[PDB]
Amino acid sequence: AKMAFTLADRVTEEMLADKAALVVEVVEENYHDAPIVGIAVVNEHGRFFLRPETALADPQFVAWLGDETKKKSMFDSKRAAVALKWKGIELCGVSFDLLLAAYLLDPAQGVDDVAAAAKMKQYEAVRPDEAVYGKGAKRAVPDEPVLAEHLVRKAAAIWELERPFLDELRRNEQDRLLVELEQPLSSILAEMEFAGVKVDTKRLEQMGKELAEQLGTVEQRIYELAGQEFNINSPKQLGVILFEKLQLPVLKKTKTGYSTSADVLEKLAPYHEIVENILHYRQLGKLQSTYIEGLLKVVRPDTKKVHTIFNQALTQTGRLSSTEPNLQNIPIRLEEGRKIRQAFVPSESDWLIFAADYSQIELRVLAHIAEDDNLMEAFRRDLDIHTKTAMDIFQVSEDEVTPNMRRQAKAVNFGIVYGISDYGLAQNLNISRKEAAEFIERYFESFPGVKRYMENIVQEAKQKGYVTTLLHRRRYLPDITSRNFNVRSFAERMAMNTPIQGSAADIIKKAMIDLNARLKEERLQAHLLLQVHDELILEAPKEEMERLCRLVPEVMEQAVTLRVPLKVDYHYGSTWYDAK
DNA sequence: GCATGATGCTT
DNA sequence: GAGCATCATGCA
Ligand SMILES: OC[C@H]1O[C@@](CO)(O[C@H]2O[C@H](CO)[C@@H](O)[C@H](O)[C@H]2O)[C@@H](O)[C@@H]1O
Ligand SMILES: OC[C@H]1O[C@@](CO)(O[C@H]2O[C@H](CO)[C@@H](O)[C@H](O)[C@H]2O)[C@@H](O)[C@@H]1O
Ligand SMILES: OC[C@H]1O[C@@](CO)(O[C@H]2O[C@H](CO)[C@@H](O)[C@H](O)[C@H]2O)[C@@H](O)[C@@H]1O
Ligand SMILES: [Mg+2]
Repeated sequence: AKMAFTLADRVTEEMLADKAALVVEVVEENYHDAPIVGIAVVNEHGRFFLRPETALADPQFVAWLGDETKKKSMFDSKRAAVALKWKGIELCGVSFDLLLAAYLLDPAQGVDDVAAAAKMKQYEAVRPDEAVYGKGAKRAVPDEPVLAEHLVRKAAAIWELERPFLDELRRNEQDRLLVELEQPLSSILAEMEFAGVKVDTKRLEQMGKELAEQLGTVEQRIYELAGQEFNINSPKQLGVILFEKLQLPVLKKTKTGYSTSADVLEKLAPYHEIVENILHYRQLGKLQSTYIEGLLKVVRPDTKKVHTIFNQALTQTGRLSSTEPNLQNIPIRLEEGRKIRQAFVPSESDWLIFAADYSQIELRVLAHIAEDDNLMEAFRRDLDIHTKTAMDIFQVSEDEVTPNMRRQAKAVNFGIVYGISDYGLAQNLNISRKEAAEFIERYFESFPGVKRYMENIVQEAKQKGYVTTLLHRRRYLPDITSRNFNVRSFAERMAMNTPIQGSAADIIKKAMIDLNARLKEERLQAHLLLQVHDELILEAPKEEMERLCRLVPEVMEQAVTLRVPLKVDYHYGSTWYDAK
């Protein structure tokens, strides 16, 4: 039942047709400077397997890869593009990416290989990658015969599935979303990842040493106050010290045992001096283990750069994620952790970091979609939205809004931006679910348009089976009809929140595409380095800062036209820390 | 070795 | 709330 193909010893003309399904296999999860283990090509002339050493050395094949007029259909083209970039080879003409197509059709399926995408259309003549390569320590590239058949079968699947996937995308009015947004963005992400971000390793190592000293000191104080040594990082061992030896009250429990989360510890601080030290230990340990040690582990020793990998096909909101290292959660709230950003520097001499972020894009999107008169007017006046929200829900003038009032209004807005439940709000504000509900009710009284939107979108999700974003991204919500309160409730919150978060995701993605086109037209050397949800980070010659101050915000603010203005703040400096 | 729980960082 | 990590702990 095997599939016929040619195990080529050399590249031939028929292998270079103007349309083909192409597989450039990179098995390592992190594809940066990784091996390409095999190549498969499927076109009108047949199916072929090529050894990388020969194909990638062949002038004709390389030229074919870089020829934009020679169209290729692939799965996870970014992976191939980046691996090739590390080899000095350009990949152009990718007209269809099955990974992104499957992702847009249904992001909940978690499609991570050709077999999974193929199963969506009842095509199963291809094996899952895990079945071929294995997992974990058992992972390995199989003998050529097995490897070759697998790559050819993946190419064959891509060749066959392009049409049915494009047809459904078209039916969903998502064809442009794929071809004009996600695929072009994939190439931009490839460039960003390959460029990488330069790291001041000496700085990190310095901080690391200072942290180690501070950790040792606090660690000893903890054992001193506890009257014995124990594993502080062990909730079980810590729980015994706090709730048994010291008799602190148990305010919250977890499946396993006593909760020792920061939230719980804060409340116990008044009872014993050991508590504040545990909190301080947790903070220092977080910075040391996750950030300092974590970053140093993935920095390339030769260039001192980190090359993250953006997962463009994971979230059901349409936002991008980042891994190895995750550069979307570097500390900023507290000054101590914020200092870590001083370690991210420009990659060239006399260059600077330029960062631009949307100001409240989620709430502005909500104002637009819900057509709430009060919210739209607030943004048209460029009001401090948290202060404004406080004025309305607490019924007071601007000068009557106290700091605590603004903080709680901000939390209410935070809940709307991330679609948290009333229990979530209650927990965040440390108040009763009942009081949190009253805040929500007060908010809806002040923003009736938002209330109407929330009611209507849940109804629409139920009727159609999914909700959509500004650029037609879709999220199916089968749990919307569940008779299990918690399950149904979460689905309703996602129905309300996905159009907001998802539309904001669509906007910044388009902004990235528009920005790169503008940078090219303007002949600027400036280039994108990172995307952190509502923020874009670039680096460029110091001589280009003034031009970027006008160009970047303009492009970002004009990415789309909403019923309210889009506002972008920006700053630049010698390090990411200073770009604020 | 590897799965899962508790924890905490960002937006 | 999600996605990404950590370390500890159990088992396997
Ligand atoms: O290449 C990224 C792309 O690959 C998938 C699998 O198809 O994820 C793999 O690579 C990621 C980055 O190294 C890992 O986080 C993930 O664990 C691994 O399976 C897609 O999800 C992703 O879009
Ligand atoms: O020195 C390591 C040894 O100490 C214990 C406590 O007896 O844990 C300490 O060190 C760990 C690694 O530095 C921390 O994770 C932990 O929080 C700290 O108390 C033992 O578990 C370990 O064998
Ligand atoms: O009381 C109506 C109000 O309830 C919500 C949940 O807060 O939805 C419930 O009632 C709907 C009937 O109109 C059902 O479709 C839905 O499944 C049920 O949870 C709100 O959406 C609605 O405004
Ligand atoms: Mg912002």
